[PDB]
Amino acid sequence: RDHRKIGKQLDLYHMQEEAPGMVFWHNDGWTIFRELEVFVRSKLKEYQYQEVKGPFMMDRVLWEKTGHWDNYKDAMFTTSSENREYCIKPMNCPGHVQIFNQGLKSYRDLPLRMAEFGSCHRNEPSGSLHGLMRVRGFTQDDAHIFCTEEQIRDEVNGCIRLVYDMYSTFGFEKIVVKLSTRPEKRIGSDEMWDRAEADLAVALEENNIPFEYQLGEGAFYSPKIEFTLYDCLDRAWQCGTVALDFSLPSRLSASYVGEDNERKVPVMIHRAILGSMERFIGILTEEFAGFFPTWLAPVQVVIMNITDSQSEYVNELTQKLSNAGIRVKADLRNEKIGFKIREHTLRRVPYMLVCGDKEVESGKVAVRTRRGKDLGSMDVNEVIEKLQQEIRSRSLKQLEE
Amino acid sequence: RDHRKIGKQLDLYHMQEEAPGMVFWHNDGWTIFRELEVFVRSKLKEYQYQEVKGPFMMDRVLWEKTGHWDNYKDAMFTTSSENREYCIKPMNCPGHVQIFNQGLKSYRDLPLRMAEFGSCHRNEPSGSLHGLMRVRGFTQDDAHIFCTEEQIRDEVNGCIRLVYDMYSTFGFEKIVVKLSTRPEKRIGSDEMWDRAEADLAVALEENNIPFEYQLGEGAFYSPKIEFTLYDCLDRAWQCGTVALDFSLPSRLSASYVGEDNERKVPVMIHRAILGSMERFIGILTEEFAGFFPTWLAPVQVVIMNITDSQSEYVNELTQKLSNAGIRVKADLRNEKIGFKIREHTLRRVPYMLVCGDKEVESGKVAVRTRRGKDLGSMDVNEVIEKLQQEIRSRSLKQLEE
Ligand SMILES: [Zn+2]
Ligand SMILES: [Zn+2]
Repeated sequence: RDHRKIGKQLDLYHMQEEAPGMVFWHNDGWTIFRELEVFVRSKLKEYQYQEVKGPFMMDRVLWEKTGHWDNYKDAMFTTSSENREYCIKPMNCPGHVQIFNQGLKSYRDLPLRMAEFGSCHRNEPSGSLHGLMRVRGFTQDDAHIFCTEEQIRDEVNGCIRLVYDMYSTFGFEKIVVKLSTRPEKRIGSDEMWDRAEADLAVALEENNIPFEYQLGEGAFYSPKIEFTLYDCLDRAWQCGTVALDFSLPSRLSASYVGEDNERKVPVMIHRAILGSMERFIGILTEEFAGFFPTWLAPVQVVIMNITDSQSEYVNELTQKLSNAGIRVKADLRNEKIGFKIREHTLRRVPYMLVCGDKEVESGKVAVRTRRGKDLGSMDVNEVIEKLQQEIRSRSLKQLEE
Repeated sequence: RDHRKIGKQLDLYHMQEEAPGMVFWHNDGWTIFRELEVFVRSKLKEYQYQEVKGPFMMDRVLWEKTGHWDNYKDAMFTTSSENREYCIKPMNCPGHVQIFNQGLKSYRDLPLRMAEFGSCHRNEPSGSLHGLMRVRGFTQDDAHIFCTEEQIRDEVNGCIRLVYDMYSTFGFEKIVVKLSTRPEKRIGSDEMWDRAEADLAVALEENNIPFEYQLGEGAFYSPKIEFTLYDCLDRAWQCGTVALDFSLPSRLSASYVGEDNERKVPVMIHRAILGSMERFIGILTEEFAGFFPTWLAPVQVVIMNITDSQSEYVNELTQKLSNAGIRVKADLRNEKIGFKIREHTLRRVPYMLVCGDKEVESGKVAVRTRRGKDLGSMDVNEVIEKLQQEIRSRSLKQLEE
């Protein structure tokens, strides 16, 4: 159940010494990554977010103003051009404040939710790297909510709904929640931390979530709620984070015009459900042991043929299933039919369609799954509808499974 | 008509001094970018390309084995970690070969078409940076085809088909083709250079494409066909690129087992239709002067009420259209109906739905386009149905013109 072993077997990704801690996504692995984007983008529309894209490196003067430079200078990549030093972004927080700062905003623009699939780069030690779990180049499903102080409860409640909503799609139902409090090197007065810590504590209790206090483990700018999910091996994975930041928007001079026509600093809420999506794919690879659900499968259907008589019929089927929105390959190789079926069974292709002379003259197809489950002959349109339902619903279990 | 003024007016993007030549894509601009990605991915499916992803930095040693370091080392960014120098990738070619090298390849795996929306960073002088046309961080629609010598004539013909297929969607019909020959600073044998240059000219003749040679304007490793398009102002924009490479696969130790069971070095084709997608968005911005086709419009439909009586009926339509996959926004401000239409016309929204009490009872809408035309009262399901066809077909023309 090692993702590195399964990743090599299914041709999902690879890593090499020339880029330590950075992933070479192959076609099948990228399909999973992009399909996770589609699911996340589906939730961003449902929860009414904005998707933006910031630049990959910015001037060091920005990271000095946030205080990130004074704290994580060793963990950042630096580069220079025209006697100016730039940092490859390890976080999307300052980049989102820049977008919010363009054009005067009013209180009617809030709550303004801003998400991004930002690719970040942290200079982790090479000895600390392990597969997809600990990488240098990662992509966080970051988002920052700009809202007023009266809107904190409603925004955090929406974030908590999203944390459990997205985890339930993958089957993760056991979740442990912590609450990281102020550390010994922080910014912002005590009374700001007091109100921030109490805000997250109340929202956790109003959501009927039992939580423990991780004292001193919060970020230097905000206290955070940490969600830890458990896989089928009962292993704890810390993925979700929700923070309450009253300081960084002020340090970057973010302002909005309130109802009293007074300049006010907006509240910033950092949140990430999956965390590092590279790491989340590694968790899913081990959680399902390569048996990804149909909607996440790199190759959803393979249509083979027994002889060259059914070569035309398979091509007609591959075209039709593709137009229905199904990731389908056609295997017209010159091999034994038992050799083809085994290859795709090892590739964990959820469904494999076999076309003999009987299938062509009957207008049907024989279906077997990657589990050895044999479904027999089914009408072509019947199969298409069942795959469309299993993909739209993002169901975890297959047909007859 | 300058894309920077139109970009600021439509809230598409912005740039600042802290990131020279690097774009802050706002929400509406990023919607255009992603809609381009969807269109390109639709072409990748039709033309049967793979989509992969590579790391954003790699060891300087890898960039030295290709000669990329020798040619443009002043155009690269460099960063260091644990006494190892890494270069932020300005090209996606080395990353794809590393993916190709992983795993044993035979002749049966060719042609291997591998595409990527790679984020590149070139260290351009700040005096040359202009808007979106000249940037430091750009996203190319790169693709590399690994094929045998016999497959060259078909694979290059496939690229030429793709170039004219994609440009037809945007209405560009005046394409000017050049063939960049070898430069005086180059690598590879003369005999290899003549095979590649002659093959490109033959491929253009087979498609009945008039072209001129361009001496010395080719890459150090391959000759390339350069596609230049003309906008409605008759200005030449060089976007397309198809190169025939005999040099880099040999240098990066890429090989495939042939039919003779003897290892052979594959032929590489570098393909790029749109080029820099930030630059393409800028060209489209000036070509349409902000009147993006409905399939690219950040906000396709705006629904407005004449008074507070129609507030609820407007919201039902906003939800009904949103479920139909249309980018619909509701305008419920307390402003005269003429003021709303004038504002959203300046925002170049394709369609504007006005809802009076006559519309609430009849269940219909009043359609007004950004061109000042009036389409009268139409059934809501009829408006949705025709709007969907205009998007799925990526039609340049709007309704009733
Ligand atoms: Zn953040
Ligand atoms: Zn290339």
